[PDB]
Amino acid sequence: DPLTPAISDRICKHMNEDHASAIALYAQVFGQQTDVTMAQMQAIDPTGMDLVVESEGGSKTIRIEFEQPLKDSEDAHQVLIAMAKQARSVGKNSAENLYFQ
Amino acid sequence: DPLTPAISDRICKHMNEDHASAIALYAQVFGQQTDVTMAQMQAIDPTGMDLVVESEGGSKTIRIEFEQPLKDSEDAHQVLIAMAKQARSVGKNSAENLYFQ
Amino acid sequence: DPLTPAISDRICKHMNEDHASAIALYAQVFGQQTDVTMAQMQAIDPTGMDLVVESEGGSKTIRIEFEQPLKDSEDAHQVLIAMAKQARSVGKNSAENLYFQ
Amino acid sequence: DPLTPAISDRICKHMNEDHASAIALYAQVFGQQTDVTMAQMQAIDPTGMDLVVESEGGSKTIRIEFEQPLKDSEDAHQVLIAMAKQARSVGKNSAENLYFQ
Ligand SMILES: [Zn+2]
Ligand SMILES: [Zn+2]
Ligand SMILES: [Zn+2]
Ligand SMILES: [Zn+2]
Repeated sequence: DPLTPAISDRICKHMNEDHASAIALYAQVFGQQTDVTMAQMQAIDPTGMDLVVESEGGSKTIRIEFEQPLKDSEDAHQVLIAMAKQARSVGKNSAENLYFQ
Repeated sequence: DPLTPAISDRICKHMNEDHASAIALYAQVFGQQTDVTMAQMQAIDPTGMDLVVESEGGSKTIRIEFEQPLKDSEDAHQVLIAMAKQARSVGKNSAENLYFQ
Repeated sequence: DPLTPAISDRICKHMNEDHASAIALYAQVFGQQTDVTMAQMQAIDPTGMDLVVESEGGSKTIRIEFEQPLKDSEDAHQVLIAMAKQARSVGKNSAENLYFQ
Repeated sequence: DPLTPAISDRICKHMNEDHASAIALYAQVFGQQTDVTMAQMQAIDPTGMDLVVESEGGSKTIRIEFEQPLKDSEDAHQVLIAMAKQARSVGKNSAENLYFQ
């Protein structure tokens, strides 16, 4: 059930390998990062995730706190996939809301 | 001043008697050990240290490898103290790097 | 002793967090990639290491085979640190031995 | 058909009879198990499959979570075969671009 640091290590590796676009998208939307070229997960725990975010001339580490705490490892992948969808939707709505002085 | 079995014993005794919180921190942070009941140094050598950890009634030996070989015995205490500061400081974000879903 | 998949993951995670510039360097010199923005270790085993390299173009996986197989897991770090030195020291002699046609 | 425990029983049974080398391959690659004697599927459900893995020493149960939940309208025999291919394929990407120190 609970999220051992070894399962965090495995979740992060899986997401870095097979969902690098979802992580850039987390960093862009929840991370409010701009000209994000790439992003990797470094840790996940029940309250949030550590992302390393590369811009066109440097890198930083950000934290994204979850609205809901992560109960069980067995859910983490379905929740991260749902956050990637939610992030798609919120990025779409924001990009639409451009006004000019 | 090469590190010997004798010196190792004494370093371990000192850290166990006087720096018990530091060893738990090592096990928790570097060793990724969760719900840890006891942690003690068993041995130290130039390249690393061996820890015995009780998590759930059961015990294992974990090894933490140093980023750098210890030059000599006289460096051990100052490296272990610094390593306890280093461990207290993993996770920590600039603040400007904290966001929310 | 034996380099396990679990230890591979730990070495790669360490190298990606503490030595990212070293891995970019491996991709550059050992991996003859010239355009390299960044690079992550994906796996390490006794005979070599697997890298994801990002060029402006995009991403690719490469493998670098060690000259001598890793004797064990505890040798990995000192071998990687030495390879980073090997790698930084390729543009050497030529520096003082410039001649003109 | 949707995955009832009676359906799991027949899928596992066939895999365990006709595809034991695939089940061992799941456990070695996906499951990161080494020195595996053999391995059996004990159960499969929309989100993953439970394997029993035996090593020289003893046995252990692992779970492998599917990228996509199974939709029943998609077969599983064919899906597990795809997973068998994808497992042999892991590493092959990187080992195609082999370099030497
Ligand atoms: Zn002291
Ligand atoms: Zn290091
Ligand atoms: Zn079949
Ligand atoms: Zn996935």
